[PDB]
Amino acid sequence: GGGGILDSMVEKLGKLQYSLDYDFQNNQLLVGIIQAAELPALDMGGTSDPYVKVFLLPDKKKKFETKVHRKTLNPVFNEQFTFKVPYSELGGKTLVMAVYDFDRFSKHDIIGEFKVPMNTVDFGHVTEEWRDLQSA
Repeated sequence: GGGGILDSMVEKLGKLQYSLDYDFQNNQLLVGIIQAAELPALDMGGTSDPYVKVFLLPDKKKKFETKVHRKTLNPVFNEQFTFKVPYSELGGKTLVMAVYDFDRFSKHDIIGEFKVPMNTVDFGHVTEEWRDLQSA
């Protein structure tokens, strides 16, 4: 501080709105990747090409991904994903949502991410919230 304290604050890397609900009838976790807001601008007044990867840890299965939305810092994804996992095995896992900037010719930069531990989720009601993207 003062600079040290400022440096510790959460950087403005945008926010993601998502929903989550466990379907006890079909025994699957339903995830809605709704929209992102205020993604950071690129240099020289440019915008990113955001998409979201959605997956469970420690599961090593291939991560799900939304479609890529071109040149926008405020994408509306409106996509749903399903994870076939019996409830009893869900409490030890962690749902990860990570927003990337698509590029055809170079490694895709990560914009930010956040994690939702299953043991923190309120099972029985649909979850819906905005989460600030965390650095790496």
